[PDB]
Amino acid sequence: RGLRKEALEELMKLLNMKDFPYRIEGIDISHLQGKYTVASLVVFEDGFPKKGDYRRYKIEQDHPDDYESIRTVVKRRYSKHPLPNLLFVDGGIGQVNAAIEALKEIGKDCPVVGLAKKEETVVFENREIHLPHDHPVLRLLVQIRDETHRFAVSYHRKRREKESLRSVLDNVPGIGPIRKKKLIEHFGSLENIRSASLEEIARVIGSTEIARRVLDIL
Repeated sequence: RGLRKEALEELMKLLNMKDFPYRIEGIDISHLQGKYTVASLVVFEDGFPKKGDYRRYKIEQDHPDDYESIRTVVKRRYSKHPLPNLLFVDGGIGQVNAAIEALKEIGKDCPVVGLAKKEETVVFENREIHLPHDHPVLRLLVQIRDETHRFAVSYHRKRREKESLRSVLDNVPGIGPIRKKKLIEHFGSLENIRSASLEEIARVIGSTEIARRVLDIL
């Protein structure tokens, strides 16, 4: 799954970009209360994710300040890395403008586009553009947003997956803490254990009888 060349052309036209959006970078801002904001940065090159170029930025602050976080991210990254042809920010006029002013703060300029927080409305050049549902440019920006979100959500993936696995295993009668922990450490996630054979599960815990119950509950 990538961004269709024809939709990229349509985006180009909408934003009056003179340059084809060959590199698009997108930012999610997600705050961990009392700790730091994690900014997650994705990269599309020629419409496809370039996963090796993905990065995060951490902005230490007890309370959220998404405008400062975007500013900080833009300044940190683009003082070191080349600008993309287009920057996407997951949020509305304020977040887009925060990025633009940060770029100005370091002498830089590139087009910045947003989608207003979950309200599929395009944000560009201090304006909202309200497109019909299913407009191709809307669909394309949502795909970029979905990828920024997917990358953001993956920050806590290993811990979350173990917790979700543990929650299911808590419902297997007779399992016990030691064998529950063995399964969690061995498998890591529900997706992985759901692909295992009875025999693998039985080997991990030393009981085929309990392994059958784990299969029943899965």
